[PDB]
Amino acid sequence: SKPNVVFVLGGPGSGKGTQCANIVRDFGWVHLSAGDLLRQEQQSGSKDGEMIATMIKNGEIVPSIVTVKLLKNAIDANQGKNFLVDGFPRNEENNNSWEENMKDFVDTKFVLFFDCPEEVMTQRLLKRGESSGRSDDNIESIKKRFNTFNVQTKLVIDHYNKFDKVKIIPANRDVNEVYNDVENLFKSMGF
Ligand SMILES: Nc1ncnc2c1ncn2[C@@H]1O[C@H](COP(=O)(O)OP(=O)(O)O)[C@@H](O)[C@H]1O
Ligand SMILES: Nc1ccn([C@@H]2O[C@H](COP(=O)(O)O)[C@@H](O)[C@H]2O)c(=O)n1
Ligand SMILES: [Mg+2]
Repeated sequence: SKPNVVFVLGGPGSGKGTQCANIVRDFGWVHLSAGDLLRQEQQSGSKDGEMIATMIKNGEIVPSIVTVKLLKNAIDANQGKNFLVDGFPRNEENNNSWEENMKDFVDTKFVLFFDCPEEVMTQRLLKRGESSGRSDDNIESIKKRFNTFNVQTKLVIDHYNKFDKVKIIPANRDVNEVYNDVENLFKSMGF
């Protein structure tokens, strides 16, 4: 059987990583955060390491050739699992590179979009920046991430939305109120 994939999209700090951990716990899917995979590769001392570092700091999207490879390696090592790919696709290139490399290998079911206001994401991110130790949790990078989201990623969401493949969860609530709807959706989808 081909894996099922759900793209988990949303703004910076909309809660994609938080809710994905809940889904892993209750449904046993594998959580692939693209942001985490890219950081990991950078921590590993690769060729692409100093490039990844600069782009993350400035809220730019890394070349897909790096990201899709990192996702494919993890997916190929976990035969028989379903996948939450978190924070991807974030632009058209991301999307095209996915469909070029993955389309006959997986079943991408829907985009789960966490909708949250910028003001709330900014606050969540400054708070997370006190302990995360991420290079992009400050208020310079945060605002760069917002622009990239607005200019590149919103187009991807509306592209899936015309094929009816976006589910929207409003994310400006308690973490458990948000998870209740997420759990209900995954149950209603037969997972
Ligand atoms: N519903 C929520 N309400 C308040 N804090 C939240 C909520 N969801 C997540 N957080 C906090 O917001 C920050 C961003 O969450 P995270 O899941 O890491 O975001 P993302 O992966 O979308 O960038 C974290 O510190 C997290 O603990
Ligand atoms: N598809 C993706 C996902 C993450 N990223 C990079 O990783 C950064 C951190 O993303 P996360 O917030 O998802 O960890 C993004 O702002 C971006 O610089 C990327 O370049 N391509
Ligand atoms: Mg995250």
